[PDB]
Amino acid sequence: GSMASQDVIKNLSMNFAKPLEDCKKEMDLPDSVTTDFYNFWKEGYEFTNRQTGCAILCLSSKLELLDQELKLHHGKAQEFAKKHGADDAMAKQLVDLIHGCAQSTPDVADDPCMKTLNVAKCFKAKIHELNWAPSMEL
Ligand SMILES: CCCCCC/C=C\CCCCCCCC=O
Repeated sequence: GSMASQDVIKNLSMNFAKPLEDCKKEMDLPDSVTTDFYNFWKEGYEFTNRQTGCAILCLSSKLELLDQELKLHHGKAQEFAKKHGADDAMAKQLVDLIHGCAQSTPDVADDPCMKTLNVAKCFKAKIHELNWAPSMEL
């Protein structure tokens, strides 16, 4: 049921967010990214700025979910999801949701941080629509 699917997202999210303090230190990210992560799954919450996108790219990179062009590694993102409780079907759906979101998000400004932040917003909305958003912070 919806709560068990939210717990997979919850598990994925906490694991994804673990090295955030290291990404903050390494890239001199501002304290607002920690707030944005705390509120990541809050309905209606609007992200501060592109630095939250920089934080998402760093976390992805640390989990080696990015390829050389700072784009999602589909196979590695799938396996990440499965190691944190997703079945093959759910893992594939999540990768499809991110990919769709990347495709419907043009990077006109050559700004991966902004683009990643817009991909994240698109992804968060899709998860909310599936009622797969947990009520717990990162
Ligand atoms: C559970 C926490 C998930 C937070 C949102 C992560 C979304 C995208 C990661 C960034 C990768 C896609 C952005 C680059 C476009 C190409 O692929």
